[PDB]
Amino acid sequence: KYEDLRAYYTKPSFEFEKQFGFMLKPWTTVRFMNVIPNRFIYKIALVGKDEKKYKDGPYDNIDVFIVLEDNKYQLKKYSVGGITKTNSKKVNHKVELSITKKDNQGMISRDVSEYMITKEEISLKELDFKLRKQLIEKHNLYGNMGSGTIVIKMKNGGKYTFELHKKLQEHRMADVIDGTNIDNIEVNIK
Ligand SMILES: [Cl-]
Ligand SMILES: [Cl-]
Ligand SMILES: [Cl-]
Repeated sequence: KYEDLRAYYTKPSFEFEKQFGFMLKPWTTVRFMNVIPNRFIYKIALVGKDEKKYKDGPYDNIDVFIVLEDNKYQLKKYSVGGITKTNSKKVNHKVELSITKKDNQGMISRDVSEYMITKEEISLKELDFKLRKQLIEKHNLYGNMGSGTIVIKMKNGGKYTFELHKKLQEHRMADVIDGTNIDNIEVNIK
């Protein structure tokens, strides 16, 4: 049942900082930012709030969190969202990650760890992806259980919720938040 999710959220990810973003002739109706950290051009789709945010550029000093999408019908490999402004100063903002899990036998277990935030501005894409990957690896998410929530709890009381039974909505992969205003992170698997 959860094979597609497990496959997607165990893909490798790539992260680069202080990149030079540029725009080319568009090759679809969605616009893209391009970065070349090494010799491979990463193409990043501009969705959600990013469509308004970036016009022709170029855009220096951006960080990117990249996951290459499966699209059988596009030869170009691309990622979606995950663009942020690079740090102005170094950040080490340690937050509590609590994990409550009710397994297929209804047994409730509770665990805790700490999650190091290193970015002033961080995409929901990166938090969603890295957290689900950690959950798959350490708590067998998408093994027997594949529903519930990840909740990023902010210092003003606000919440960003990722529902585990489906992929993060595409537009939300462009949403960015203040990494240092993250109060804690709560996972509830069922
Ligand atoms: Cl975890
Ligand atoms: Cl806040
Ligand atoms: Cl937002």
